[PDB]
Amino acid sequence: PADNYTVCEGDNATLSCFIDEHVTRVAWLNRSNILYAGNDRWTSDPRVRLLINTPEEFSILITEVGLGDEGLYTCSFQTRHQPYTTQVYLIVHVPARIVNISSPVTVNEGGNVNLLCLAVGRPEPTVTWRQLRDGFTSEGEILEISDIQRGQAGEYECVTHNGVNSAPDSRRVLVTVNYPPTITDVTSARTALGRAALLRCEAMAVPPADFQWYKDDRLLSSGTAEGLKVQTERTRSMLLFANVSARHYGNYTCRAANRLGASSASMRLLR
Amino acid sequence: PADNYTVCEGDNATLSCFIDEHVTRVAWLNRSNILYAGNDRWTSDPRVRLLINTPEEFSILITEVGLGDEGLYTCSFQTRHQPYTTQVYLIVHVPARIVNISSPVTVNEGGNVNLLCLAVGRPEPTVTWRQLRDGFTSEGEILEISDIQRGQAGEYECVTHNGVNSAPDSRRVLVTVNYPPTITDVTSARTALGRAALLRCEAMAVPPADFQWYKDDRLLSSGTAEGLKVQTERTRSMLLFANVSARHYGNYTCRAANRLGASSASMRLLR
Ligand SMILES: *[C@@H]1O[C@H](CO)[C@@H](O[C@@H]2O[C@H](CO)[C@@H](O)[C@H](O)[C@H]2NC(C)=O)[C@H](O)[C@H]1NC(C)=O
Ligand SMILES: *[C@@H]1O[C@H](CO)[C@@H](O)[C@H](O)[C@H]1NC(C)=O
Ligand SMILES: *[C@@H]1O[C@H](CO)[C@@H](O)[C@H](O)[C@H]1NC(C)=O
Ligand SMILES: *[C@@H]1O[C@H](CO)[C@@H](O)[C@H](O)[C@H]1NC(C)=O
Ligand SMILES: *[C@@H]1O[C@H](CO)[C@@H](O)[C@H](O)[C@H]1NC(C)=O
Ligand SMILES: *[C@@H]1O[C@H](CO)[C@@H](O)[C@H](O)[C@H]1NC(C)=O
Ligand SMILES: *[C@@H]1O[C@H](CO)[C@@H](O)[C@H](O)[C@H]1NC(C)=O
Ligand SMILES: *[C@@H]1O[C@H](CO)[C@@H](O)[C@H](O)[C@H]1NC(C)=O
Repeated sequence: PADNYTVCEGDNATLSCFIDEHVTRVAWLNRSNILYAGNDRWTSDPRVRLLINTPEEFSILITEVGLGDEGLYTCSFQTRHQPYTTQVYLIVHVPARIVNISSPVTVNEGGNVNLLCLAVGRPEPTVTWRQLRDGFTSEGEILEISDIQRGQAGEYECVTHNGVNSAPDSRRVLVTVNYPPTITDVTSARTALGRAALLRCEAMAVPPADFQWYKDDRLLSSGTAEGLKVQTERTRSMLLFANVSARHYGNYTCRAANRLGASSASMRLLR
Repeated sequence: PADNYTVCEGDNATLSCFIDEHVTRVAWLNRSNILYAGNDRWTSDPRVRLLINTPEEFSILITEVGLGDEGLYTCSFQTRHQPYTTQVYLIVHVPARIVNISSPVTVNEGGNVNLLCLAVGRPEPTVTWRQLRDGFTSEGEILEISDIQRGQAGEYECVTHNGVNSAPDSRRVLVTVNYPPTITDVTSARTALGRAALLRCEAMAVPPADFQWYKDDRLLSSGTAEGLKVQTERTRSMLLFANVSARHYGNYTCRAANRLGASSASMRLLR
């Protein structure tokens, strides 16, 4: 004979106590504490309000329910002959929400990464991790990634839910792995005299590779002297040749290096 | 936080609740049922009466406490600011008392006797048997005596207690062993003529042995004829001879007999 009255936190709880005509006295109680005895306010809490005092039902109201309001409320009333009690157990449901999540982390390829997602809620919320680029789901507060590769990098989303009608409140974290440059594309030019030409290197790196060009032994300085100018991009570096020059012909090597490694390839310029 | 108020069954229980001046409301509660709210009677039981309504203490009384009154009584009261509770747990003690005990028993020596002492009480009382004359104790509701002897006869006391502040209510039973008479002492007289003499026998028996005197063949009748008079006691019987007589000289036999046996010894009267 213990009924369950579950409410979502912050809402209004209404406690009705239905009685017959022949009731001598009636009151609602907080655990063992009296709130209202008939028209008598016992509780000094301004949230406890009296809704209905009909000789057929005796109903009160609790405004702004908190976690401290969880308890056993009884409605002890009396007839001319025998006493009575009808009890109701108040349960507060806190909707699930993420309270702490890992900061945007950066690691080197082949590293070991641990992501934590702390979420609170009544009942116990279910924390679930997810990778945006690739669909992988792990039902756990923490997620570890051992010897991560470049493709596994991206945004990692945490979602939590306690099954309530409330929204899950998912949040995302971006993981960026560092990898050394590997030269994917190399172009060589063998052009005739009079026409412009260009050499290029494609090496993708994080942090973006610092590209170095080498003419045989020496390296280029991107100066107007010798009529050469290099254009640097995040994933490429084009070596541009204005007009032509007799000396410009020869072996060339580019070098792409970041903090994690280096790479180099040799291309030529012929006629 | 929880006090114990143990009462013996049938007495008066009084529940005081001491409060300061700044109390908006006050009430006593039996479990979750309101008994008295201020000056307002909630309980329909005429045994609950309100003794004191001082703004300093709020005390009620329960007349004729029963086992059904055992419970947790709380005093929920209110100040202008916060509620309060001071609780009291009612405990009923049934005092130990003997309801059945053995009647005064009689047995023959070497017999087997069983004495039972049935005692009631909550909690379960501890029954202990005891021998009054000689210190012997048996911690058991029943006491058995194998091959009962003469010295073991006497009063056997039963005592029971439940540890309460109540009295032990001890009772006694008398055990009387019957034993046949065994003649312990016999005296013969060899007196001269003119002087008085006496014969006696000592045989203790229960029930007291009926002593018989025999002069040679015949038996004495304690008559003034022949000048003889016998004095019989519980443990002895003296055969008294006043002055002398020629016929008085000769063999004599005494006999002590009860319900369990007889005994006889031969003494003489010489010159
Ligand atoms: C019954 O009344 C007591 C009064 O102390 C409540 O206890 C406090 O309630 C408030 C608000 O809910 C909390 O902030 C406090 O932490 C609680 N404890 C104390 C020591 O003040 C109790 O919650 C009430 N019970 C119900 C079911 O309403
Ligand atoms: C009330 O809630 C408790 C705790 O979840 C549960 O054990 C019980 O079965 C519930 N009763 C009802 C009637 O829902
Ligand atoms: C709760 O009651 C207050 C008081 O009337 C009202 O303003 C509020 O809108 C109510 N909220 C809900 C969710 O019932
Ligand atoms: C390229 O050739 C044009 C035409 O002959 C000339 O005007 C210009 O100066 C040359 N520039 C370079 C960098 O050689
Ligand atoms: C330059 O390239 C040519 C042709 O590929 C090669 O023969 C020569 O060894 C390279 N190096 C130098 C310094 O000329
Ligand atoms: C009441 O009795 C229990 C049981 O022994 C004890 O733990 C508690 O301290 C007692 N309370 C008081 C106020 O004596
Ligand atoms: C106990 O309660 C009875 C109830 O009738 C009352 O008459 C009596 O005065 C009370 N006090 C004592 C000491 O018996
Ligand atoms: C107290 O409550 C119990 C249980 O409901 C009930 O049996 C008893 O009669 C009530 N009154 C007293 C004085 O114990």
